[PDB]
Amino acid sequence: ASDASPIAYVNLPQAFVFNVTGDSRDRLVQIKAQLMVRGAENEELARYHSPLIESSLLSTFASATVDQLRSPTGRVELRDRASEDIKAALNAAVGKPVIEKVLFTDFVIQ
Amino acid sequence: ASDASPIAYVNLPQAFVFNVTGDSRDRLVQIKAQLMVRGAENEELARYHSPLIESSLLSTFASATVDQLRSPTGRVELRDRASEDIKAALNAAVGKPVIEKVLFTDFVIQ
Repeated sequence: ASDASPIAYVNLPQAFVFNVTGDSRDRLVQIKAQLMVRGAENEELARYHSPLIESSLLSTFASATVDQLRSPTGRVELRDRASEDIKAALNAAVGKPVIEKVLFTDFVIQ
Repeated sequence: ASDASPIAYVNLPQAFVFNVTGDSRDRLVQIKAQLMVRGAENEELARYHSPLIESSLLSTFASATVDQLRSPTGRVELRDRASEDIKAALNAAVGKPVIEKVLFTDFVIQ
C-alpha cells in the first residue's frame, strides 16, 4: 500500500561503450543502464549474476546498427531486446527470468 | 483535498542530453528537469523510483522530432507527453501517478 511495493532498482555503475559500424562511420555509443526487479529474491539474484547480465547487454548492443539506433522504432526494439535477452540468459543459467526490464538512463552516440 | 497537500520539488540533477535528427538536421539537445509533486509520500516515491522516471524521460525525448523542438506548440506537447509517460510508468509500477508534472528549467538545441 504505502510500504509494500516489491519494486527495486539494481544499479549497473559502469556505462556500456561499444562500436557500432555503418556505411560511413564506426561510431562509439555510451549507454548507462539500471535493472528493474520485483522482490528481494530477484534483487539478490540480479546483483549476484551481474557479470552474466553485463555480458548479455554487451552482446545485444554490439549487434545494433547505426540506423537502428537512429530510428525511434529501432530504439524501442533494442530496449525490449536487451531485456528479453537478459531474461533468456538467466532462465538458461538459473531457471528464472529475474528482471522486469532494463532501464536506460543515458544514451550518447559520439 | 489531496491535491491541496503541499507542493515540493524533486531535483533531477543530471541534465538530459540526447540526439535528434530528420528532414532538417542532426544535432544535440540538452534538457534540465525537475519534478513537481504534492505531499511527503509522493516525494519519497518520486525519489525512490528515480531510475524509472529518468528512463521514462529519456524514452520520451528519444522519440521527438527536430521539427517538434523548433515549434513552440511542439515544446508544450513534449512537456505534456513527458509528464504523462512518467505517470503511466509509475501507475504501472506502483499503481499511482506520483508526480504532478515535470518541469523543464533549461531547454536548448545545440
